[PDB]
Amino acid sequence: MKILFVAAGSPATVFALAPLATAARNAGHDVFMGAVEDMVPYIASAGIPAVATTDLPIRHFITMDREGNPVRMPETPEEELDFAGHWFGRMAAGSMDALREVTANWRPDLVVGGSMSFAAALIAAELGVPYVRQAWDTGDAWRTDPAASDELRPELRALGLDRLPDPALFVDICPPSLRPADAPPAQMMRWVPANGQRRLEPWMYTKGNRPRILVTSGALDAEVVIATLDEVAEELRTELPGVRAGWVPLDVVVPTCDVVVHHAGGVTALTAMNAGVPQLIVPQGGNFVEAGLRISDFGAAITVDENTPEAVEKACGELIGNPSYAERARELSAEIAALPLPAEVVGALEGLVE
Amino acid sequence: MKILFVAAGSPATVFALAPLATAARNAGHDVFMGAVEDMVPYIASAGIPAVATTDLPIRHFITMDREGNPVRMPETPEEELDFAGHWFGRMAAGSMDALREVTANWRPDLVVGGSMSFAAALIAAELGVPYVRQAWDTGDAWRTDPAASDELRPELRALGLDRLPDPALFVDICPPSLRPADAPPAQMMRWVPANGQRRLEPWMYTKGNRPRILVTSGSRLGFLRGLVADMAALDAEVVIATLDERAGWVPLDVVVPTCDVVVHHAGGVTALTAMNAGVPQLIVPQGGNFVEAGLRISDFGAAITVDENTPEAVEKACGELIGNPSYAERARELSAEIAALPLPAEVVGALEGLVE
Ligand SMILES: Cc1cn([C@H]2C[C@H](O)[C@@H](COP(=O)(O)OP(=O)(O)O)O2)c(=O)[nH]c1=O
Ligand SMILES: Cc1cn([C@H]2C[C@H](O)[C@@H](COP(=O)(O)OP(=O)(O)O)O2)c(=O)[nH]c1=O
Ligand SMILES: [Mg+2]
Repeated sequence: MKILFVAAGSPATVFALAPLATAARNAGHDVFMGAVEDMVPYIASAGIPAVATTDLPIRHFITMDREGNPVRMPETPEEELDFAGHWFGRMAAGSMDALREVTANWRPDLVVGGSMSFAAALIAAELGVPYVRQAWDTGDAWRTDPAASDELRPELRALGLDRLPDPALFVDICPPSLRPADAPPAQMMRWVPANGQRRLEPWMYTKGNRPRILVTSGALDAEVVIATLDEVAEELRTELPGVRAGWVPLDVVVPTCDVVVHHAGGVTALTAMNAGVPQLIVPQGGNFVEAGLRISDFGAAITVDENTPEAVEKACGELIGNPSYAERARELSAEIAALPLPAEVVGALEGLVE
Repeated sequence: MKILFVAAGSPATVFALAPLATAARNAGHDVFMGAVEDMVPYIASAGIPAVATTDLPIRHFITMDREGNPVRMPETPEEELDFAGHWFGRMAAGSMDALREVTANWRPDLVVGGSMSFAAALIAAELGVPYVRQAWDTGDAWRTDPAASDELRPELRALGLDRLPDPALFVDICPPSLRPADAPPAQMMRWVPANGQRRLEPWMYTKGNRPRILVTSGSRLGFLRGLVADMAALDAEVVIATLDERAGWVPLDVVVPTCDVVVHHAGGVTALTAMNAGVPQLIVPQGGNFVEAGLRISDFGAAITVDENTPEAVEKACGELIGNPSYAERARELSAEIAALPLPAEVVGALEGLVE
């Protein structure tokens, strides 16, 4: 069958959907994936046919409302949910023209969107085909829905709907230990890494003679490796000469790490958990703060109060030196390993149209 | 488990192995794929961790012996198999130092090589882990083995072997109607397309009103220009699939379903793409080791192989493939055979059975 996948504005949204997308293609299905023009290369380099949902940069959707007025940046977790609901909503509305043009000529039998790819809901409803929503991290996929329904109220009304429709199937990748009690029924799925890849160098997959701390933005007897965009790493290399910096495929390097330090990146969190590696979360905005708190409260992470070289250092020492954090992290890895494989989940997609 | 895949010197070899490699990764395994430095970007852009087996291009192994002395190109179909055995043999030998260094730090539990990725056989033997050979086109995977075994004598003797070791498992993608009688036992697999991708434009996945003929010469870095000039008589839309460095790289998996004929140079994976989508094909052989396998597709009735370089030969063959329904009927028959074969996902379980 023909399946349209809809990712969003960031590479993690392509990566999180890639396992199920490639699983469907491996099962003989014809698969297209959509994302903003800037994300198209990430779809293509995941080996997936790529369509642009819009030729506008995401900042257009983030920093201004449907009228063109400035959007006040969120100062709190609660403000962040409403903020995210609205701008993902705006990006979804701006995605519809391109998606109609694609689907008039290549008609999908099913549409799969990520957590906040609301254009998938709209295009499926327009076409009269099942809408599948896949969680693209361990955070609640539905957490921005109220704001998103408001943002898309015009489009939803045109479809005879009062709010965002419930999906025909919710595919969740959140380990049972981390799922909140109010989580809606899901077809569970084992997450696997499918991040951007590079030519591998030995340091990436070889464990060193000292503990290794990976730092990414998406005192201690240890080495620090910086996982960042290559474009950024060039300038970073001048200011910090003797430190590994550049895009390093996280699935490859994380098994060599004692700690993964990140900004609250959902997919980085999954990579660390999956590998059984303790993680340090340093809040840098975003709505994944809450999902990070759950990992910390489970005992497989520490979330620090302040973004400080000082506060981070103490936490790193704790994650390395107290065996419990790695213990809980391996526990989460095992929970992930016990979930239904993407190959099996393709069967649930087939069942929706047969 | 850890699984090392070994591709070769051309993009088609990466693409052919990418379905099983990604099925393995989708199943929780840690998967690395090796190939010559020039192929590393193709591995990376298939979403697979990529290691270089050598820093030399495939042209190096093709055009020179081990001492650097020039070797001529084959002139006959018979010379092709022998010549290919030797250069694949040389490339395998030149891959061993890089593979030894990778596997000392990332030790695979299992090694998967394509049809003529002989370094996979060699490294698996060195490591004492199972070696799996996966056919990377519908041609006989073993067709260059005698010549490769001669080329690899020193390496094989070092391992206490007289010839290339048999795989622990052979994984075949050749549909039944095209398998020769002498074919060995195999775990069958449904081939799926996994070619390089680009941003799609409507013309790639929308067919027009008139028939559509795709022309290609493959993905290895003239004769394309003549093929299009032949098409000029027929009332057909012509699409040219070629390297970027319409005209350009167009993902074959996407556009072939909109075509009525695929015209190509005798490339194994292009043939598979056409057959898989049920599309008749015109094979215009430009050397290589797939020639006779293309003839099988010809003999079955799902293609025509143009005997030689003749003006209007391509044109008349195209006309016959468009207006005689039998070619597409046979092509759809091959498509159905492929679709009945075990999924890459099922094949991962057979790989697992080799180490579990
Ligand atoms: C920076 C970087 C990211 N990645 C991948 C890992 C994750 O799949 C993804 C990051 O997603 P995520 O952690 O959600 O961060 P953000 O959305 O803020 O970018 O990118 C690498 O593989 N290597 C790298 O060097
Ligand atoms: C030139 C070109 C190649 N390809 C892909 C299709 C096949 O998987 C592969 C060609 O492989 P193949 O036909 O075996 O020929 P060769 O070994 O000479 O490259 O490259 C495209 O998808 N689009 C293109 O425009
Ligand atoms: Mg409103």
